[PDB]
Amino acid sequence: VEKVFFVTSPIYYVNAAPHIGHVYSTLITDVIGRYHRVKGERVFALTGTDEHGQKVAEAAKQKQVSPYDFTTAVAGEFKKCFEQMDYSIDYFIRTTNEQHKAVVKELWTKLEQKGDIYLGRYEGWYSISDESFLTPQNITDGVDKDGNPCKVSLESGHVVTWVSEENYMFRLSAFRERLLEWYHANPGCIVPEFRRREVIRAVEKGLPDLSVSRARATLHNWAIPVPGNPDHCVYVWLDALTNYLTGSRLRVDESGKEVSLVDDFNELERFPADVHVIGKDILKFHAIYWPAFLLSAGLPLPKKIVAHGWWTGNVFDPVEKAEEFGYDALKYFLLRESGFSDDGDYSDKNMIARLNGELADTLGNLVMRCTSAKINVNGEWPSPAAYTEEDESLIQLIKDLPGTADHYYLIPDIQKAIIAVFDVLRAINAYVTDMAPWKLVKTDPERLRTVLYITLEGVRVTTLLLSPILPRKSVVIFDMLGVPEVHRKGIENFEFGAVPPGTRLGPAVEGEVLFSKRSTE
Ligand code: MET
Repeated sequence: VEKVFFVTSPIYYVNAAPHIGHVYSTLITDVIGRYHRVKGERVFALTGTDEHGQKVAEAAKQKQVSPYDFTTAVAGEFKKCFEQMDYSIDYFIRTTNEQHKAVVKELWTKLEQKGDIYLGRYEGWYSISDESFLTPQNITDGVDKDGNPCKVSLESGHVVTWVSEENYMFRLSAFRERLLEWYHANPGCIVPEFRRREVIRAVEKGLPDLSVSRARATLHNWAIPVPGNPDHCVYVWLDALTNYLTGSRLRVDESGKEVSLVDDFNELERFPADVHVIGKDILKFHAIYWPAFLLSAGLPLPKKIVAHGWWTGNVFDPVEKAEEFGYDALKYFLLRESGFSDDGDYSDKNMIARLNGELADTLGNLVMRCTSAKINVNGEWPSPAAYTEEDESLIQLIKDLPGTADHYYLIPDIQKAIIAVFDVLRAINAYVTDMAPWKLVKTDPERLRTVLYITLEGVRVTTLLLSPILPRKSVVIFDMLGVPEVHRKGIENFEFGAVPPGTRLGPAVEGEVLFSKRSTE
């Protein structure tokens, strides 16, 4: 079925400034969105901030300022940071938005009408910092900031406290079998596979019911009132998850401002999300709670949840590192170095090794070679002569690359897509070295035509596929290659030979380098 490809990041708590973790999750969301745009699809990419709850309200109290002002100031910080990181996100959502609250109330009301909400009690541990309910098995002994003995979450290491409250309870226990059916019937719905196995293990053990409201005093009245009961507030996480449904129902003007909430999500053709990007820290909320809420309400479920390895004396500032090494380079590094296990070396030394090694030497040198006046004497795509077997071995690698990369982008596993494209770039370099086109200018012009054509076309296709990762630099490369705009996107242009011979290269500049090398100081 044809619809808008809907890709989301988590909405981030605004208790503190944005940092690398927030940027990384939103980068992944951005890359996925961008790849689907390049394929010619309609996309709606969504990020935002999670502004209610006890965590945020008590952070605003520490700063001695009103939650309203505090949340707006920090959300400002997020917005500015994401603008400066040069994403292409379609909307930024805030849970303090009035339309969002309307949607939270309608959803809540559906759960109640369905019979899946009753008045009960929660008596147990709670992590305010994770806004998470924990069983006694998930807490251990530790210290607080006053050095006194306390209890801490096994999940996150954060301080836990005992909560004994009359709360509205959601009948999560009744969604065990349907969730198990869903995981089993859609074995790609949670990525990577080992996190899918975790979720199934947990749900197999049994599910308790879930507190979805809290007494208003505990939350400092900084939350959404429960419809029909002003003494209770809606659980920050039920509120937070609904943002995906709210975003799917907002009409957004050119300015990026919400101008309307539609009654029915089908009108905008976004819901349910094709991909929810998250950190491992918030797996349970997205793979257990959220689909249970959707199942109760009669709403379609998401298609994929991808959980990366990060957690949503030493600092690594995203913008500070981008000014020094480059936005596109920094974004490449983050996506190249980081798998799903997240055992990443994020040092300056490794960043410089990849910039010099892969971007400068593998990609950059290749672009300069096939565009330089010394090799491409006529500043144009030449017409190839007959191909040798060695020529065709390379052409086949280039031909197969789009189908392979496409699969990786769709898992989604951006690291694997990047490695595959550089696998092909490495081969093109090896081919170029093998053919020494610098010599051929004299020896054999006809042969030089063939080699050059295959190289340009290899650089174009690899670059098209790397354009979601390197949005600005891909444009520079296409400019240099003289690739018309029509050919810079669309699945028609993954095909080998889409740019006809005779196409003229873009103009040159004296100092032009794509990625300049940096010393190993
Ligand atoms: C519905 S996503 C909510 C995520 C939460 N605000 C966090 O920062 O982990």
